Amino acid sequence: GVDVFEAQKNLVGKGKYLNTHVKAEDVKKDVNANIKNQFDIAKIIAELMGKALKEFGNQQEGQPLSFLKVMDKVKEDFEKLFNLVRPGLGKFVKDLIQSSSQAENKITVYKLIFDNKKTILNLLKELSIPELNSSLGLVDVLFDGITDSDGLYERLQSFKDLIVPAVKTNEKTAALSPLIEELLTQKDTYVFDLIQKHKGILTNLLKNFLADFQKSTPFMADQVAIFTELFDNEGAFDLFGEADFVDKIAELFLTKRTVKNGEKIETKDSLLVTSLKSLLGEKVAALGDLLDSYIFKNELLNRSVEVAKAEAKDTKGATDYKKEQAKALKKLFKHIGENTLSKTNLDKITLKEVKNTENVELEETETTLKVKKLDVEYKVELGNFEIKNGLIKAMLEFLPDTKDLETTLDKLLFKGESYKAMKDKYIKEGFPGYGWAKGVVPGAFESIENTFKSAIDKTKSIRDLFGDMLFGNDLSSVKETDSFITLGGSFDIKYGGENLNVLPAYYSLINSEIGYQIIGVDTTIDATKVKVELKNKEYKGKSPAINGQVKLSQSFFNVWTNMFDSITKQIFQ
Amino acid sequence: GVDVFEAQKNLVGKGKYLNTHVKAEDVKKDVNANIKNQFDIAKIIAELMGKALKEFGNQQEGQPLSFLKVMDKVKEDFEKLFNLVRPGLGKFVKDLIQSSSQAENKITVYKLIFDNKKTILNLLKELSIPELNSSLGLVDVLFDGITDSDGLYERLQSFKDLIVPAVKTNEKTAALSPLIEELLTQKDTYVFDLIQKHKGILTNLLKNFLADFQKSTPFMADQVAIFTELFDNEGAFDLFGEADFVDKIAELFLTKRTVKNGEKIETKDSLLVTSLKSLLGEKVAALGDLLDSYIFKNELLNRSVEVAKAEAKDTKGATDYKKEQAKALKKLFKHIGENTLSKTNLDKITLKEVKNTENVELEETETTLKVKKLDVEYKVELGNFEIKNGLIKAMLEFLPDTKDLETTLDKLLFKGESYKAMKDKYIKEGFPGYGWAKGVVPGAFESIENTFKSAIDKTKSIRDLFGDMLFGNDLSSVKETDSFITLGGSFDIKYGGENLNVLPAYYSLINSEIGYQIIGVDTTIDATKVKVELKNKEYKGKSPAINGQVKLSQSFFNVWTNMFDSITKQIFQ
Repeated sequence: GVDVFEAQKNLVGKGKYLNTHVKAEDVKKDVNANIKNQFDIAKIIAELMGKALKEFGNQQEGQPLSFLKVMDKVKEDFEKLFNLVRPGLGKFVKDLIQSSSQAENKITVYKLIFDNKKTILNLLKELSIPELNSSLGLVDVLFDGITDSDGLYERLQSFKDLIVPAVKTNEKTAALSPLIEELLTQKDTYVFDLIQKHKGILTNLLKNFLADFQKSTPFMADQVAIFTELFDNEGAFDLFGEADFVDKIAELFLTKRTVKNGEKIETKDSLLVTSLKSLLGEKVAALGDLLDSYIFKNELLNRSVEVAKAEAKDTKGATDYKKEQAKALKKLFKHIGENTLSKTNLDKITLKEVKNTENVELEETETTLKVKKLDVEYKVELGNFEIKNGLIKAMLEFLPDTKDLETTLDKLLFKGESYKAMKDKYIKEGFPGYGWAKGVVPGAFESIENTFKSAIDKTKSIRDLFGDMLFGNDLSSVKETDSFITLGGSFDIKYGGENLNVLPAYYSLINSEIGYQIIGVDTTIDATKVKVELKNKEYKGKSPAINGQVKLSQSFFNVWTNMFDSITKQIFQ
Repeated sequence: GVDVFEAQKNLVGKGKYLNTHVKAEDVKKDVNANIKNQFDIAKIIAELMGKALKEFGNQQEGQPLSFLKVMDKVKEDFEKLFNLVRPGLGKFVKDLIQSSSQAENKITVYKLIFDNKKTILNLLKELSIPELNSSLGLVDVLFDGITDSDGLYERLQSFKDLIVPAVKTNEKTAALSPLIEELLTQKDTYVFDLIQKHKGILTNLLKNFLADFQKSTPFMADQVAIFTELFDNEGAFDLFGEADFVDKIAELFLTKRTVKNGEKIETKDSLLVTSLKSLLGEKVAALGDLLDSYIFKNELLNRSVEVAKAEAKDTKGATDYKKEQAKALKKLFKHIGENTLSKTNLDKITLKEVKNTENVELEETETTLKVKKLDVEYKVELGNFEIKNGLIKAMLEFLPDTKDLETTLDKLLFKGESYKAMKDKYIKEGFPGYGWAKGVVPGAFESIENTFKSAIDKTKSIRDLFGDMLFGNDLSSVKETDSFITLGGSFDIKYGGENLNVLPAYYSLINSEIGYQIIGVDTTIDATKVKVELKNKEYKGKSPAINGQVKLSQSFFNVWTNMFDSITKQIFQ
């Protein structure tokens, strides 16, 4: 055949395939449907985590709820999602997430495969590896003369005597040999049961794929790093089985790791802490110690495995941080599910067409196909997307509630590396103009510290300080139903261009299904005309943590408000 | 004759004049008497200001007491002083200070001159000007055949017909012509009456002499500068007449000057302020503003002439600062007279001989005369020279008692030239490590100033602050009878040398009286073994001016104590 560019010699032209098979009305409708489907899949994704998250959060303590038992409660949504990402991929995913022991209605792997065979063929042809096509040449021969999944199972059992030696002899699939084994051994195979049962091999391939992606995608290196750290444990595949997702995600992502056997590497911390260390590498330094005392040393984010049964050995209520952290995660899931990403809250985000009338004329001249003038604009109206108090109040509750705020703030402000140097320099000499007054100095940098220390309320923790910084008013006096951040207005999408080339777009492997791509589309996301307003822009607190004549919680809140306005002016629109 | 060095050819030698007229016992006794007489004249000077100062201070308000009416009350002391500075100069000064209208027993100029004619001859021969000897050639002829002052007056009247044309024709004495005029016109001439009556001419010669001394003595330029500024006014000679010294010294030394007539130069300030400006030129800069608000702008040191009758025009009690300042000066004189430089307090300073036994052998060999081995040592035992509270408490009372201490200290500390620059720099950017927290800065350098300002007691003035800095305890609770500084121990004087040349020493002019001088005497003043102790080395105050958690009056007091110890370790012994 013709690889990628000898194809674009007999496929486009004056009256050749692409030009005569792509119409101006077709181009216009597909361009509009591109934005429409992107918005629709974004909305379905947002509601999906917000329909499953509500079930996660509302689950009672001590009652396990797996990652897949909740998948059924949103199964249709997945279908919708995946019937909008790719036409025809609606039954496959809805069947896939029902192919597990935790699903309400089990369906076998053979039922999963025979029904949506064409969709599986497209997905396999979309894989980046060429060699898979060698295994794809017998799929049509495999599915010939088959009317039900039972016949497919029988024919695969007949062909096993040739399939399994080829799999074993291939070094790439040599480790895979057990998998396909029971794919021909039991008629009641389930994809997710296999995934949770073949933990080691699947983790090995996942680690290799993630390492390859890291070597290929340095820009998202943090996400691949956290994924690899997650999948370094075989038990990380217990999510796709009979487990508790609201607990497994806590013991995988918010729990210290000891994945080694030499002497001890238990100091590996948690996944979230390592991700914060990577993402806050050197952006902030002085407050990093704060992160060391409140973010890197909290049992709700760093559960400190094997240390709970070290000094107590009696299981106190506070000692067991595996359920308090699970409760905090469940509360966060509750709020993100039914208060932020709910159907009602997501309903006030409307993608309205603006012009959608101009005809996208196509000009053909020899081996070319260009769009005369593409100009479509869609207004995404954010309505009033009330991010209520609780999306960030739950994250505040993740922070420890230890009342020891004086010592931590003293260490952060005064017992630092820069303030101490200035202290010493002013003690030995200094105070310009005065000079001879050196005994005054250890009476000057002592009340300067003393008033700051005495301002800090003895009964307020870092939760209260962060509530003053963000909410303004005190946490106990801040209503969870109020909106912390409200998104209003609308932002424009301005797909545009002149003389834009239209060229054939193929799948990853050899396939008879082809699309077309318009290259060089100026996709201007004019994010202006949106207002990300802090509803609590004034300090309403009555018992500030650092109140007094040296009120810093109010100053910190004003700093937060100003920095939020700056972020919404530069990072946003 | 032989000028200075051809004289030291026939005056010293083997058996020549100086060698055969100066004995080893004579050298020893004169060397011992040098230290003894220096100590004695120092003690008599100290008691003199301390016997006259007591009379100055104890004088009631509104009763004038001239500089010379008190001179009589100590007249004998002057004689003692001046009979120890130079033998025979005992009757002359005691007669001189009685030759005024303010003296209790008036004596004429002729009585002053004929009696101690020889002493006047020595003093005139001690004047630096050579030409005076031309007028000294007729003194012996003038005093021939005279038995009383009446005969001297008659002979000067006879010789006036030749004396006064010579005085008039001489340009140097041309301005002097009126003076000698009444020196032959009235038989009841008084030296100090003439001095106070011939103000202009005497001020002119004094100004010329002081300018010459300034051109000759740059090291004591400040003293000559204040003297010239003092004598720039003719009325400055009103001290030697019918006036009030405790008031005249206040209106000459602690009063603004307006000595000009062009438009106005009243901003010339006082003599003490100008002397402080010269002596505190650039040693202290930041606290100079303090001196601007409390030392340069106080009516007790800068009386602000012609401004009292400018805005009030009703003579309020506080407005008339000419008697409040006079009262403060009288209180200081009272304390220095009968508490610090009293006879009882000065009695505990003993000059004791240590060895005073070694013979000062003299070796003569050709034109030389050397001391074989001079070694005398005298111990000055300071006893307990209690400088009581009041030598410095009165000077504290000279400072204004305005309760406005907050504004002045705020200007000195915060509203300065260096703190404001740091303020601006930290406001625009800064706070290293933080960076993004710029709104916190106008909440940081606001309590830093606020606590310092709030510490300052509203009812305490600079007098109280200086009392805390120096005395420790509050001024109202500090007893004036207690000793601020006590001098104890003793210091040694170690006149020494080997092979020290002894050569003739002559007067300023041609004279028949000659002394001898030993050159190169190592006069080691070993000031060690003395203890200048602050009796109040601990803060006993109960109402400090800057009390609180930012106690600065206590810190200032500790700084003062440490700096006093440093001064007594380096400036002292």
